[PDB]
Amino acid sequence: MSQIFVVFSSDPEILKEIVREIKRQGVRVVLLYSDQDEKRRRERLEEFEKQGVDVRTVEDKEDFRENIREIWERYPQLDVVVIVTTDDKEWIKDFIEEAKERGVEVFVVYNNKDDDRRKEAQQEFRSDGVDVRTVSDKEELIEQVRRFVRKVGSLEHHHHHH
Repeated sequence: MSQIFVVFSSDPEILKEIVREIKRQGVRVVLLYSDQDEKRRRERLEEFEKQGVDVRTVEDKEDFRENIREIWERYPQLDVVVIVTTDDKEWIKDFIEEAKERGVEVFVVYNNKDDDRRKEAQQEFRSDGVDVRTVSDKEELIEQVRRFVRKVGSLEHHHHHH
């Protein structure tokens, strides 16, 4: 029943397009922003703050998983789309672990062109309630996000993955 949507992307220009769509659908967006400089980090995510976005800053893998606990403690409604600035399998992992401990279903959508290693990643992470979606484009990812709002905005409607 309870599903949460999460996106992993290395491209900030793709990330921004995902965020605006989420806002178009009248949905909340939890951006977990990771950058190599503190000053840069703020100047980057501030563009989202001023656009009405829920941005948390992350530096490490362990710092990532704790900001996820923020979400579980903030929004039981789960009408939130979480976005993380990376394509690392570690960061994909921690989100799944924390989620399983709360007994929630997670639909993961991440962008990375080499789908070959995505095949093993799917077999590795795809759990009972945790779904794995792989795309090599911006709009291919946008579709999954839009379809999310359309599935949760009425029922559970998990079955649609394609």
